Amino acid sequence: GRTLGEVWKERLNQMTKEEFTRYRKEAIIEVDRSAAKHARKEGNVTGGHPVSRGTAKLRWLVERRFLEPVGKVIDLGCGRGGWCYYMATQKRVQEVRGYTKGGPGHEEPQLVQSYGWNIVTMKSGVDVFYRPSECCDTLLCDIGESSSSAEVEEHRTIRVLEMVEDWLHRGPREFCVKVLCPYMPKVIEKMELLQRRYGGGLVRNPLSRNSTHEMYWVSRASGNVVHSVNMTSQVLLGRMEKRTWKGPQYEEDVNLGSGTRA
Ligand SMILES: Nc1ncnc2c1ncn2[C@@H]1O[C@H](C[C@@H](N)CC[C@H](N)C(=O)O)[C@@H](O)[C@H]1O
Repeated sequence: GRTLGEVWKERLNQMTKEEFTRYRKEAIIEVDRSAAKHARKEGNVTGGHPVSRGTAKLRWLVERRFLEPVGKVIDLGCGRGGWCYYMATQKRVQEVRGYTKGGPGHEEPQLVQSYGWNIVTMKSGVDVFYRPSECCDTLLCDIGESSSSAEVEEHRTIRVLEMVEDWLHRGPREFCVKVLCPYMPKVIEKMELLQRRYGGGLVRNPLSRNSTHEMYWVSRASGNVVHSVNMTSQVLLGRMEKRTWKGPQYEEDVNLGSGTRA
C-alpha cells in the first residue's frame, strides 16, 4: 500500500520462518545478555546487570541527549523494569515509579539491587489505560503490543498516544514514548499534532529489531515527522535486500553498578 512503512510490513509477513529470524537482527546493535541471564539463575541480584534489554535502549537515547531525566520519573508499562532501574542511576532523578499490567503472559517487575534501586517503586497488576494520571517531571512509556495487522497496530498506537497525553498535560517536560506503528496515517497526523503541542521528535533506536518499525517520541529531538518516519522505513526496507549479511553488531551491555542513593 501507500507509505514505505506499509510495504515493509507486507514484506515482513511474507518471509519464511528462518529468513524472518535472520532479518530481524541484521545490522542492528545487540548487547550480550549472557552474564545477565546467568546472574538471574544464580540469583545474583547485586551484580549490576540490567533486568532486560530495555535499559540499553533507553541508555542509547539519554546518552545522546534526546532527553534529560529529572525529578519524579513515572514509567508506564515498566515490565521487568529495565527503564526504571536505569533511571534510578541518573543523578537528576529523585524518584522512579513504574506501572505494568503483569498477570499471565505479561512480564512481572523484577526486584534487583542495581545502583539506586531504593528510589524505585514498581506496581504490577496495573493496566495503565484505566489509571488516572499522576504528576511527574519525566514521563516514560514503552507500551506497544505488536500485531501482524498494520491497522491493528495503528489503532493500538493511537490508543497509547491518547493515554500518554493525559499524563503530559500534567506538566512532564521530559519524556520518551514508544510509538509502535509510526508509519500509519492516523499516527502521523496524531504525532504532528502532538509535536505542535509538546515539541520533541521521532527517533529510531538502533537497538530495536528490524521486525518492528517502532520509533521513540522524545522531548529533545525535532524535525519533520513524515521525513523521520520514511527515513526509517527506507533503512528497514534496505536491510531486506542485502547481498552480504553480517548479522547483529555487538555492544557491551553496560553495568548499572550497585548500592543505594541518598
Ligand atoms: N495496557 C498496559 N498497561 C500497563 N502495561 C502494559 C500494558 N500493555 C502492555 N504493557 C506492558 O508493557 C511492557 C512493554 C515492554 N517492552 C517494556 C520493557 C521495559 N521498558 C524494560 O526496559 O524492561 C510489557 O512488559 C507489557 O506487559
